[PDB]
Amino acid sequence: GPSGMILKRAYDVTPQKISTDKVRGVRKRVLIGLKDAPNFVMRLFTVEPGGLIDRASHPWEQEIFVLKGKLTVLKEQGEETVEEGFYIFVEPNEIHGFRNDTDSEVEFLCLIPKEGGE
Amino acid sequence: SGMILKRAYDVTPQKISTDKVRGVRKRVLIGLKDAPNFVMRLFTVEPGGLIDRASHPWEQEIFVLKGKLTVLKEQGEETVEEGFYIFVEPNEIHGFRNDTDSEVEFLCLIPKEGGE
Ligand SMILES: [Cu+2]
Ligand SMILES: [Cu+2]
Ligand SMILES: [Cu+2]
Repeated sequence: GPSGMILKRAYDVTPQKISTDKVRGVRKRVLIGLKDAPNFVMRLFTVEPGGLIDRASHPWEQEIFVLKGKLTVLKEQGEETVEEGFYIFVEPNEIHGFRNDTDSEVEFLCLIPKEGGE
Repeated sequence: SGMILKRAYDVTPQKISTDKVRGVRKRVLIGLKDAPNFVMRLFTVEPGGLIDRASHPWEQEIFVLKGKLTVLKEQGEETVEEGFYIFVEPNEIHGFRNDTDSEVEFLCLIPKEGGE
């Protein structure tokens, strides 16, 4: 495929609202999406105060790096909070979700294999 | 287990010193033990550190976490800062340098064929 290198400020991508049965109070920037990625995509999620990505599972893994704020991670059993500078690996089919219990925005990078979309 | 949650700083960095890389530390956050498709590394470039120009058959996806990163391109260079992402196409010549007086950090992900 194509050659070259893209270098871009992530906030130059406008954050679009995500609203589904299980997600509320969340916006997403697609940084490296399906139109360019050979194997895996890179997104930057913003969780507004009180926002929720409720427990779910899916047949692909997820790799996360927390960029800003204190993120509550929902597990099959219970929950745990992480903050900026933590990573998360979610195996395929593992139950997971996320909540922002703070009064300021939380931001994290989220990468999945491109078979799971962008 | 099915979910790993960890502070990246606590992962032991590995010093890299070769003919092409000097003044660099690498943390393997999500490695080949765990990754079905792609791995997550965190690089720290010391002041004056260098990852010299190279290419490889796989792409790279980067997010700059701290500092001002100088990106070497096939010709010339471009400096970027915290908050930038970089997508390096397969086979594209690239490298990195830190011309500043403090450490630069970036997240780097590659498909598992590239190793960790
Ligand atoms: Cu998920
Ligand atoms: Cu499990
Ligand atoms: Cu490379």
